[PDB]
Amino acid sequence: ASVVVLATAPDEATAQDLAAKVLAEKLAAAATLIPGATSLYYWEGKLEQEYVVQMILKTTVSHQQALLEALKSHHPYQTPELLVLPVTHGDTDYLSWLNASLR
Amino acid sequence: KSSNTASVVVLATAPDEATAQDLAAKVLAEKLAAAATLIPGATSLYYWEGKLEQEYVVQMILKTTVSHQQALLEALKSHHPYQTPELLVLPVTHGDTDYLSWLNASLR
Amino acid sequence: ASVVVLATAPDEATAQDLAAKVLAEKLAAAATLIPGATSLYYWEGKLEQEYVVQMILKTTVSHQQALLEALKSHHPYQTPELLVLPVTHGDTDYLSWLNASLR
Repeated sequence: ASVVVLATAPDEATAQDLAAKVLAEKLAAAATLIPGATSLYYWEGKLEQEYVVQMILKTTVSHQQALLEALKSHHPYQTPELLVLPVTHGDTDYLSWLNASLR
Repeated sequence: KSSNTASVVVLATAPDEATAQDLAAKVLAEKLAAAATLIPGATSLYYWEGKLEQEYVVQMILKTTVSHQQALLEALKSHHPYQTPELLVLPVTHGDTDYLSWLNASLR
Repeated sequence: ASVVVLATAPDEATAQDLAAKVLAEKLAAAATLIPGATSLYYWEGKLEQEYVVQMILKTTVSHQQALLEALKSHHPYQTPELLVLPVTHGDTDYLSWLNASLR
């Protein structure tokens, strides 16, 4: 089964580095980067807003744990946003390519 | 961590950054979501009475838990200027445990 | 029930064309186009990076197959990134409208 992983990085340099690392290690098949986003959350009763690059990574269930572990390790921040969403269907050729890319 | 409620992602669109900021700030302050990502500069296409509408929107990605999702959807609906707001819940099947713990802690 | 389809297109014109076609055919209710993204993946041992428009289309489980096939047919690429994610819940009026809009 395939999955989508949502992760954020603090800047473009970091997003590139993260993607390059996990792609080289064959922990993900592909990564989409979307710069120019904003993340909002509370920290110690204050509304914080930070620039982020949204990442959308594609991998398989077999690799999801290892991918999260690698992203967490290489990410500069302590507790980065790392979430896995299930893929229930898709283009047969794409999903095969995704799986083959991690062999 | 046994005390964590399962997490979900909510995809919501807002018509502009003004509204996106307002929606996010309100639901975060009301502890109905833990975090929101805003992605401006998007376009939404859809038909309305035979017309292909093309509107500029902000894509929001909100994080919350399954126990809070309904209250979040209702708050977003109330605060959203539009009558038929695009608000969708996606399941999170796995995540980093520390992040999920923080997500839960933020709502409690 | 409802689903979202995550699809990428190589440019705005193509994303607009794809969305316009599947909306006219009532295979999707709506499409969000997010420009200013890139996609990273390995090809022939080399890290590639290409500009993409990220699409998020909304449809029902009843139409997802026809939607994937239509997107595949109209997409310029041989192996297009087309992925389906499940929607568990959503705005009641929105979901009603989504269902009503389809063929």
